[PDB]
Amino acid sequence: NLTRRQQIAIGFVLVLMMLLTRSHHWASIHSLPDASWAIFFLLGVYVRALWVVPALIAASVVIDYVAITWGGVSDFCVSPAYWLLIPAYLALFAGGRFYARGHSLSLLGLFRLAGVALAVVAVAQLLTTGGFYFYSGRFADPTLAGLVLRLEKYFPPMLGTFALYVGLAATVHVALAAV
Ligand code: B12
Repeated sequence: NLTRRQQIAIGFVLVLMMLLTRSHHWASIHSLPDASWAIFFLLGVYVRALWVVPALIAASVVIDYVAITWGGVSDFCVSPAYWLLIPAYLALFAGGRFYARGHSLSLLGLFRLAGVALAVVAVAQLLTTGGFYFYSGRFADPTLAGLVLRLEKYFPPMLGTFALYVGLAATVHVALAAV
């Protein structure tokens, strides 16, 4: 049972990581990769309160607006498809909620993880990569084959980012199982 103070800290940390990373889909030499997708999966795993999700979605949107208006980041990725990010975040939340159902924290538990992880990321990847492909307007003549190319391009790096964070969150949990 966390005190209201400890919760505030957690919240800020989330928002912060978003603020810092949301501008890079994958790791630079000078930059950390967007932590948003692992964050929503992790809220599925851990957090019961439901308001927390639509609250962080708020923050995601705001952080993006600022970064593009004031922070001078491309508005390339912003389009009518933008809003498909939301079900992508819910799919990541639900997928964490799933993993939690049958956990065991065993080696087969890590094998169970690697599967869910693949599955939710894929789903978000369709919604974001595919939604942006077909519905942004940036692509003159989108087709299913060009969608597959895209998917093959982005799915893997963007699963790596996810992996790095979720694994690092598992590494940080055994530090709590041993305290
Ligand atoms: C690059 C990129 C960025 C860059 C900025 C864009 C830029 N152009 O500089 C960065 C890293 C800054 C970025 C930021 C964001 N992104 Co972004 N971004 C991408 C990415 C990786 C590519 C966009 C793209 O389509 N490329 C341009 C196209 C035309 O290239 P391509 O067809 O794939 O490749 C062609 C070229 O390589 C060309 N070619 C090859 N060699 C050469 C050489 C030369 C010289 C030339 C001219 C051409 C050329 O040929 C290829 C044709 O097949 C996509 C990934 C994706 N599609 O899933 C996301 C994506 C478009 N962005 C997305 C989003 C949402 C964002 C953010 C708004 C929020 C976020 N973090 O999720 C932020 C921006 C706000 C913020 N900072 O907080 C989402 C959009 C989702 C949606 N539903 O609309 C996508 C789909 C990623 C996702 N979440 O899966 N983005």
